[PDB]
Amino acid sequence: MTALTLPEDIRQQEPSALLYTLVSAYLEHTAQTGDESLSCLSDDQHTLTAFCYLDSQVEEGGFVQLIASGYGEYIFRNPLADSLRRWKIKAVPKVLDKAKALYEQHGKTIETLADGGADIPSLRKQFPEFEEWDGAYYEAAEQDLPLLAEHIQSNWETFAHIGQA
Amino acid sequence: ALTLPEDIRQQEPSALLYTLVSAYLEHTAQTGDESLSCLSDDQHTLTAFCYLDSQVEEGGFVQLIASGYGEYIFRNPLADSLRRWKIKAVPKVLDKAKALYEQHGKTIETLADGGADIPSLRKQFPEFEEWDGAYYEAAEQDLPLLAEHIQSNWETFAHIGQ
Repeated sequence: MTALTLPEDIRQQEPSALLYTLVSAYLEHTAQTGDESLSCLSDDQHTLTAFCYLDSQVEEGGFVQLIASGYGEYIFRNPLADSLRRWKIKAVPKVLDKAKALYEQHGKTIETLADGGADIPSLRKQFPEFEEWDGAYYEAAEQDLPLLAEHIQSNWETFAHIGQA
Repeated sequence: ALTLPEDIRQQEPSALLYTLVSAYLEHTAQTGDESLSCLSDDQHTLTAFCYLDSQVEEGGFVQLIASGYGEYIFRNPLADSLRRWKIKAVPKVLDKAKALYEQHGKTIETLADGGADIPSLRKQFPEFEEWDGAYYEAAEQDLPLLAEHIQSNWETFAHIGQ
């Protein structure tokens, strides 16, 4: 009956779990409806979704995985960093601007090599310039995921439903 | 893993593709598998073709680009995988559209980021109109070819891990 399938105890979850549970419920819903464009999500829900993809990819395999897998023109766009800054979340945006610059220099090569069968862990050693930024991301993330959680808890109706804000 | 209608294999070619990919995505949403690690290369080919088709049908190549799909769709694995399956018309459109993305994509994306609406951008970049129309013609033939390949290999496509 609701669009979103959320556990009873969702509001008690820690910041990373809360983000992933919400984004996962958004994506479950959009898969079920065929809404590939994510048209049912608000701008704020798109900010969460993008931050979650950022997080998952960098934690799994660095900015190099993010790039090689094809996320670069989704993540390295102003709406994500501008929306986080509006919520007074600044550290991850700073890291994104730094990483974007490296993406402009090396992204085409990373992607080309990936297309030809270079494995991502190997590419992460070939492009060690991103390591600094991977690490900066991990540092900025514990703080900024808690800020994000505070923002979500302050605006619960916006985030925990479709079509209410 | 996958929730499919009982009569899935009686669907017409676009509905089949969309229903399969939706089931993949429902599964991965439920498990948190955002990297789509559970999908085979062949299921990744279906998923990418689906996203190509949805974005182009909704709003042209310009929408595909504006929304951020360019480094997912304009990559060799999609086109190469299709050509292994003897599906050639969509790959040819992809390669032509990729060259236009390399020319115009940065501008389309920047303008979108600044608030330009996607229908307006599609008028601002009419270079893509030829290729939107070439994709609609290529996909009419190639989505049937894809459906015949999926029906020839059903268990590959209708399950995880097989």
